[PDB]
Amino acid sequence: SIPNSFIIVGSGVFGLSLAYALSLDDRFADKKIILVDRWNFEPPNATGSVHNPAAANADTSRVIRRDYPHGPYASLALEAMKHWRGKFGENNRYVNQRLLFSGEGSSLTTPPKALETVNYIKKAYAISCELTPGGRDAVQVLDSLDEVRAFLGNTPSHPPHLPVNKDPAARDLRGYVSNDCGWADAGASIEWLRQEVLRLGRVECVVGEVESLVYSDDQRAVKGVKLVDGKVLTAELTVIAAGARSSHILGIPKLCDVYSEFVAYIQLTKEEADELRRRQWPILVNCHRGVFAVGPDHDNCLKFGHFSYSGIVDVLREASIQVPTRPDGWEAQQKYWSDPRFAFGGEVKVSALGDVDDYENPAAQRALADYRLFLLELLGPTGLQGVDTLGLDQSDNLLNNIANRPFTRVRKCWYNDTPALDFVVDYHPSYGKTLFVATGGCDHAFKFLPIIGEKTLALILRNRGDSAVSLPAGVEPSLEELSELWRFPVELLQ
Amino acid sequence: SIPNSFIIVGSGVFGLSLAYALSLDDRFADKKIILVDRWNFEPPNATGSVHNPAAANADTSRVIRRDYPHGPYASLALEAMKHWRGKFGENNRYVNQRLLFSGEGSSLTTPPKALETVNYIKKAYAISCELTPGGRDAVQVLDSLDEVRAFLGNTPSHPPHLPVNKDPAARDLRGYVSNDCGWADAGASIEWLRQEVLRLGRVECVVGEVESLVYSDDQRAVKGVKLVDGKVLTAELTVIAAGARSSHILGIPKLCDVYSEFVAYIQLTKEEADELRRRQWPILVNCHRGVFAVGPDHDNCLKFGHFSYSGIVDVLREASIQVPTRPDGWEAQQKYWSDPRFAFGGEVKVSALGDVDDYENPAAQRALADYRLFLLELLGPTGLQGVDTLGLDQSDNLLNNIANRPFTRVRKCWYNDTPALDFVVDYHPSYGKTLFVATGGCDHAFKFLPIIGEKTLALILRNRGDSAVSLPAGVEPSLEELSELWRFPVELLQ
Ligand SMILES: Cc1cc2nc3c(=O)[nH]c(=O)nc-3n(C[C@H](O)[C@H](O)[C@H](O)COP(=O)(O)OP(=O)(O)OC[C@H]3O[C@@H](n4cnc5c(N)ncnc54)[C@H](O)[C@@H]3O)c2cc1C
Ligand SMILES: Cc1cc2nc3c(=O)[nH]c(=O)nc-3n(C[C@H](O)[C@H](O)[C@H](O)COP(=O)(O)OP(=O)(O)OC[C@H]3O[C@@H](n4cnc5c(N)ncnc54)[C@H](O)[C@@H]3O)c2cc1C
Repeated sequence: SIPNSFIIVGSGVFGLSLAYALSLDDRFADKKIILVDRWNFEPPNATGSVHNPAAANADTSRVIRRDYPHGPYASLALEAMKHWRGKFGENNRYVNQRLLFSGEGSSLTTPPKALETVNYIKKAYAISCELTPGGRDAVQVLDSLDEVRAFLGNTPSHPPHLPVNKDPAARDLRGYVSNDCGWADAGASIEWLRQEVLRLGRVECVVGEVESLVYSDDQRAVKGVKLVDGKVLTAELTVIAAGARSSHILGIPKLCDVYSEFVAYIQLTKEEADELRRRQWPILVNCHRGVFAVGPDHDNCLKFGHFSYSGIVDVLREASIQVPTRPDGWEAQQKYWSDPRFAFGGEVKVSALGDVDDYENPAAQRALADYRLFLLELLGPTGLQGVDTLGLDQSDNLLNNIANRPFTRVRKCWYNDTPALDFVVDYHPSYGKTLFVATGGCDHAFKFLPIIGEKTLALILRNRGDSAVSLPAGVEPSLEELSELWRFPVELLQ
Repeated sequence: SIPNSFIIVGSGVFGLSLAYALSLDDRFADKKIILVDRWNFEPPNATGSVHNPAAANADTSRVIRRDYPHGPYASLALEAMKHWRGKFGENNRYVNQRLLFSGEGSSLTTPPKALETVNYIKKAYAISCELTPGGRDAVQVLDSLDEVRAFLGNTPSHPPHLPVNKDPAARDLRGYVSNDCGWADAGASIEWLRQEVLRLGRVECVVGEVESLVYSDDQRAVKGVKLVDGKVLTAELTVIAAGARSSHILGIPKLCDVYSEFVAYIQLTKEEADELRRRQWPILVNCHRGVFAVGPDHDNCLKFGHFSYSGIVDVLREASIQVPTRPDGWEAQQKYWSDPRFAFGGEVKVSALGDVDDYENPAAQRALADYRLFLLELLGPTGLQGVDTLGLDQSDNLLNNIANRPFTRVRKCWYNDTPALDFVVDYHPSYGKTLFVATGGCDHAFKFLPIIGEKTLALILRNRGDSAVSLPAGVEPSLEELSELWRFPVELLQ
């Protein structure tokens, strides 16, 4: 029943993980598998593989955490964590790092009240106590901004003359610590996984850019793909895993909401990065500002990322705040498809005066402002306070210099959001079982790199009519559960 | 009775203004006057004069405002304003610019309540209504941060779901506008005044650094000054007007509190500076953050200065907040005198990563943080608010880019504070009437450049025993009043 030939479009998280899974399944050793990508991962006179700097996985760090709410994504990334702690994370591809999870509102133990961004943490805190051995007694909690600042070796921001508010219903930064978190060098991870796939020798890799799907004369099936250079590749099954370009290739402007975000890096000195690492510097997440910081990484940099648009929706929802649908979203992406710069990420130009020099400069201004406020509130000498906060006797000058340091580099990365934030790993219903879609990674798919190819492979086999494939032993989510969660959205077809 | 020979040490605000006054008084055309300064204002193959980049007057802008509280400094700078609007401000040396005066607390018309930094404004607002024609009806008032932001062509920072607080006793940024304010190009001003003094031909100018005073064998009088190069200059009267170095030259570690401050400049494009000027961009003073902004200036830059240490004392006092005496202040300056970098200002080095590279790097961190917070609160897309402030449909992208732009240059400037913030323009009582001190400019002396030399000259003549000198007509402050206000502090002598 299984397919006899494959074309995988996209050597990213979904596609390259699929190629790897099929390379381990001996039932396909004789079958022809083609993995085509725009980017040449093995250019001439290069040692090993180089990752695609325009892909959404191109980053020296990606955050892997798994205290997400109970569900299928709950059990999926703890399974992935076993690989990040094993062979996938060897040679420093994975790093462990405590994570400080924070927001603004009333005390963390106090029940959720409306209109407080802490409610996103209170949900993550209540669940963290359930999974972590020891329960709520083994989970450290910081219940004020000045506790978070002290936690990093900084001074209090609160003015001296004003008295500390004992009321636990007043507004302040609230936060908890989780130790079973870390980050992976996403680039080096892809490069290693790529070298692995090449060694197993079961997969043919092709440099080329897919321009159209190809159908038969009846248009009841997909034969393969047509490249921009003329070549036409044919196989029994064609898998679209092109990241942010998938809606374009598939011709479905509503399948994903595609939009870019800017990411900032501050370079540290060897001495500074050592100082923070000795302080056990954590990954810092502040959902009230929409900013998180990771590092110091393998380049001795602190990376500052932003909550995506869909991500801020969830935070504000948990606080009983509706936000409108994203401007210029969903089908509006189609007028951009002709631009080769759309869905194309990587380094961003900087002007003489230090501005972002990019055709999407205005989109960058909000992220950069949030990053600087996040920095000053935590690492600056007075938090966000004015002159009534005295104490110029009291400061950590190393943290202050970081908080005033201009961003050293800026990069651009593209999201690929779905309505329910669920992946789409299913068959296009119009063409029987000849065209498979594996995309919609939103803003959280990289962590599942080691296991997503396997789950994707079982979905390819099951929904062909064969129910023999069931997933091993008692691993949850179930294969039947996953086929539901990543069903092809048919609303768009009719 | 008048002196027969002069030595003026310091071609700055006090000294150069004195030389100019004596150059207009015909009673001294035959008398020998010497103005010695470390810096050569007329170097070879240079056209005209160049200002001393290490002096405390070396800046492309200095703020001239005169709605200071009622008193002698009240009537003194309105007199000076007539010259800034006349010959002293010709050839663009003076610029007019509205001024937005602001702080944090309850509504501006509401009476002062304790612990609110607005109280400094409420005093300045209540007095502004007294001098300005029309009274309180002719004075524009902005009573919320979102009114100040709207006043500059920016969006509201307040979140949409939260409702506007109608209570006028809640905390917010409050501010008023004064139109009779501006700024002078301090450097070009000194250079012109210098060329004026040279043309009148009555004053001899000497390049050299004073190392010690010289006394007679009885030490009941001062003969002159000894230079580092050996030269000894003699005159009947020696005038110490060496700015921040005066305590050193005089050997009185307690006479002034000497400390540096860092100043920041963001460069604008021609189009941006034009846009703000078309918007009637004001000088912005926020005493809650201790920051003010001036420009765009003649280089198309925005300059960000900080309230001095003594200046923040006054703001917090008006709010019923005592602050301790400055660390490392007053007599502690003496261990620095041997360093040629002490009391020496000008451009500051920037590291590879963009840090301030200066032996006083830690002192800079507070000012730079305050500057960025001031910028973001007023010009950033969300003020200081987080993600609950939506409205990414709504932004002024030009203001946002400025608020994210790294500081282009940083300079250092030294203050020269007194206990009561009053100048010291009097005779050293120990040496009869042979040694005169004209220093202690604190942080507000530059504006008085056109008239301070005249007032200084009358004080030189009066306190010699001759009461004939009285100051013309009915100009206040009185000469007797000024001799009191700038009396030599004898507490230090006994
Ligand atoms: C700033 C940012 C931060 C993120 N943070 C996190 C995080 O902390 N943790 C986390 O787990 N995830 C995170 N994500 C999400 C994660 O990086 C993505 O979900 C993941 O990269 C999805 O990969 P993909 O396979 O869908 O596409 P990608 O990884 O982008 O790869 C797609 C590949 O398909 C190729 N392709 C595209 N079009 C064509 C064509 N026409 N022909 C041939 N080839 C083509 C591309 O060249 C590319 O190589 C983040 C994403 C961004 C942008
Ligand atoms: C950052 C900053 C912002 C300010 N803001 C304002 C403002 O907005 N408005 C305002 O009105 N004022 C302001 N002030 C204050 C004003 O600039 C000063 O009060 C003014 O410069 C005082 O001048 P002075 O004559 O005392 O000394 P200076 O103007 O510094 O000149 C002193 C001169 O004496 C010379 N000298 C020193 N030692 C010796 C020696 N041993 N031998 C020979 N010569 C010597 C120096 O070389 C120098 O040329 C500010 C000051 C600073 C630093």
